[PDB]
Amino acid sequence: RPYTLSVALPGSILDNAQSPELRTYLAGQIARACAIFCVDEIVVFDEEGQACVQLARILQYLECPQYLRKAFFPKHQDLQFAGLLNPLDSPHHMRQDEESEFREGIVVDRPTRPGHGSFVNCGMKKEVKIDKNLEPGLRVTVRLNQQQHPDCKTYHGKVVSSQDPRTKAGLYWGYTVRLASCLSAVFAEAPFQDGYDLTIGTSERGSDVASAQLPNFRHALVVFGGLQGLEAGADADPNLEVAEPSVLFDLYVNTCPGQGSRTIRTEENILISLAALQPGLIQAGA
Amino acid sequence: RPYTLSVALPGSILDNAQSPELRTYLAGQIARACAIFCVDEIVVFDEEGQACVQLARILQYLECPQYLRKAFFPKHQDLQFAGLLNPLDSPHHMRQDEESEFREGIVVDRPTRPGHGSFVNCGMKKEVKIDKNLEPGLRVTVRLNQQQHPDCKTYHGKVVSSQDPRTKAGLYWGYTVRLASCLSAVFAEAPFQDGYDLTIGTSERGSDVASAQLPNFRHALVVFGGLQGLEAGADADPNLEVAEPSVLFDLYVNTCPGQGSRTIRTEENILISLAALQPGLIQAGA
Repeated sequence: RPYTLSVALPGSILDNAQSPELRTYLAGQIARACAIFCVDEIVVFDEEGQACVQLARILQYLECPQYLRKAFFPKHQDLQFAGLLNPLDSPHHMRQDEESEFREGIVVDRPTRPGHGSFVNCGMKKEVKIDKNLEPGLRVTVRLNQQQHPDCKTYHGKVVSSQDPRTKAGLYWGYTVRLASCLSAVFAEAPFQDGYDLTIGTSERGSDVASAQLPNFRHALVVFGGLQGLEAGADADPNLEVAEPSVLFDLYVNTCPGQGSRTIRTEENILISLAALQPGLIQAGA
Repeated sequence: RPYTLSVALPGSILDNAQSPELRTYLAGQIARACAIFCVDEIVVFDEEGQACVQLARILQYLECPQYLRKAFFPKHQDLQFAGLLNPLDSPHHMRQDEESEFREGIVVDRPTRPGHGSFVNCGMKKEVKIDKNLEPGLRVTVRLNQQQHPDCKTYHGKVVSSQDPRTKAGLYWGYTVRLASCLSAVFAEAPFQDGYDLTIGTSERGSDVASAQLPNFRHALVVFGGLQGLEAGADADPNLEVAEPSVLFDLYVNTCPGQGSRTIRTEENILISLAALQPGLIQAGA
């Protein structure tokens, strides 16, 4: 299985926006930054919190394919500016008329005939029929059979792991989103039994990324502070009694030497930092 | 003299914004990207055009220190959303109460006494008096004398090259902005007699930036295409009869291998590309 990369950042960044419209745009900028770099997981953490819930909600809306949005998100006041947004244009976001090996779907909520598998809509012209009888409203990944009876009232396909499009066909297939009550929860509530075997924090107080060597790894995590830096969710977390955030991570880096602004915003810092790291990440995640 | 770096991009990117507010924010994102990376020059070029004039205007507003904005920009409808913007927080943007070796100023438009030098305001509590009698309304760079008669009705300082804060004290001191009628004007209308001795264009069609070696250089230029790529201002320019933009530049790079979005927006692409290049630029510009 290929390496994973997870990004963590505070919900509080949305409090800095200057209008609701831009509050939405900024959440959009995060999603795009993470998608461009093929991030597997985004962790929004409370820097000790509706900022966190809103940010996560937006992130999930944008990851979810369009044909599934009506079904998966009731109208909210967090998605009222959904429109003013940039698409991720990720490999799993396709038109109805686009031929593809795999497609996300939702299982229709119907009885079905006794032996028979579920009905799933993958935004194709016809529902897709499958192998198994699964609990409805649930989101799945379907691999469409290559032979498609030209007359059939449905298409046919098989449900598969959601890792398969990455691992089997090299395709980025979106991120997941995880809420964490604090900075220590970002590490502790990690989705891999494993642990995150490589953690990297960013700071203008850190060491030149040029002079950093990454250890071999399976699950990388990169953590961004707010406007107030990683110090704020570190002081404020009671499980962390430290005089500086350096020690929390395997590496602590400044990813933009000799910046010409006093401050880098975190939607800025995600692009710069992931760029500066991408080679590094690529050669160590072997 | 240290190396220079110039960024070029099309005005037409503003046509893609979805609201005037965001049209302004996006121009803001450009300025910030260029400031973070200490860019010396931004060239906005017409991809054969009010988009270009608006973008340039915004860029110049944001570079100009705040105490000089009233003086240098009449109220326009291009700066009506000036407010909804992010400051560059660049080394030449200081409070009135911030002690600094150098400060930008404007020469007051007054006669003065026959021998005597000009009056300049550098947003200090008192006007600054200088060495020379200069033509008024003109923008200058002032180095304040170290000894400051504590009673004097004015401070005293000397006008200096605007390169001095970079070259002498390592300080980023802003960019200039240049309009170009077409893609060939970006190269031809260059501000260095010299030429730009290193040109780099960006494309997902280009070669991995990992595998690129930069030649020694003095004046680098990096060029971004629109939504439609560099092809559009290349076909449309009549001085350029080529089947592909590769050949226009010394290097043609893809700066984000295996992206998980079909498209990178150019305010995105500036951050990623300059990051991916920064080391490279640093070691060749010796």
